[PDB]
Amino acid sequence: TPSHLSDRYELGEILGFGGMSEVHLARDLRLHRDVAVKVLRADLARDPSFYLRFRREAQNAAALNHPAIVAVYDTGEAETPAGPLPYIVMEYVDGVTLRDIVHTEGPMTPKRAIEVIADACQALNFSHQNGIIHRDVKPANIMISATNAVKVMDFGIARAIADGTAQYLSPEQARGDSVDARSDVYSLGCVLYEVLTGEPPFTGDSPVSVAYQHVREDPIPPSARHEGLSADLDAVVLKALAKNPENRYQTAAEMRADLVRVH
Ligand SMILES: O=C1c2c(O)ccc(O)c2C(=O)c2c(NCCNCCO)ccc(NCCNCCO)c21
Repeated sequence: TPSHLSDRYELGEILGFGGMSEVHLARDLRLHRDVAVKVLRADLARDPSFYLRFRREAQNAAALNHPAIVAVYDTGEAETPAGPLPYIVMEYVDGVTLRDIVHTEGPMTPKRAIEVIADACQALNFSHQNGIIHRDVKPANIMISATNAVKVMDFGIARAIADGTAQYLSPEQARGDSVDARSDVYSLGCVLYEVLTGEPPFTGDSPVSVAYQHVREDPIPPSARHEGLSADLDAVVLKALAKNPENRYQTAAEMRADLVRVH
């Protein structure tokens, strides 16, 4: 890919990938600031379905603004020698992902863990509040800023009400049905489990055996996986992870409430 988009954004190294598109650290030359930028593969960008999805991503993202959700500052399409390339300019987050943090620290203190998710809930509730389901909650999509903020990201597959991996899927995603706020709650639960125990709820030889685990197995109570985890907190995690949406928290707000009640 080229080094300068539109004359304005000078792409640097690769921060991560949001499904098949590269996310870059770049510098906005008009505003003297570091910003992160997502660039549709290029091949990808000739397919409508993706062009659309991608345009829609930006608009979905941009159309919500909250300090615990990454901001969008801009989208365009650069006309390069390698053709047209739509992109999205987003608030940069100098930090690490929950993934990374769990992988290097091990689990985090319960105290820490509670607030961190607590925050995630507001973010996600705000999104729901605004008619956006994220559909893709997992450690690799939540960040801790250098200033210790929480930033939820990758509205890559988030759906308005306009109308890969294994272990952070909701059962209804698994069976392949309509998903909603609850599905996000569940995904979030998984993430909570992950952070508290150093371990995800379920693991397998491939996506499919984990998918079944989501649908079939009870989760090991966290306390069992790792001492110094409160009985009160156990039942919290496990509610988010209720197999039936009905038995889950009905919104992020409800979940958060309970979390704040145990911290
Ligand atoms: O920093 C971002 C980032 C950003 O600052 C602004 C917008 C973004 O979309 C990202 C970003 O996506 C990102 C990373 N990608 C996560 C890909 N999702 C996991 C697959 O579903 C993965 C990592 C990542 N930054 C942390 C890099 N530190 C770890 C070693 O470099 C970011």
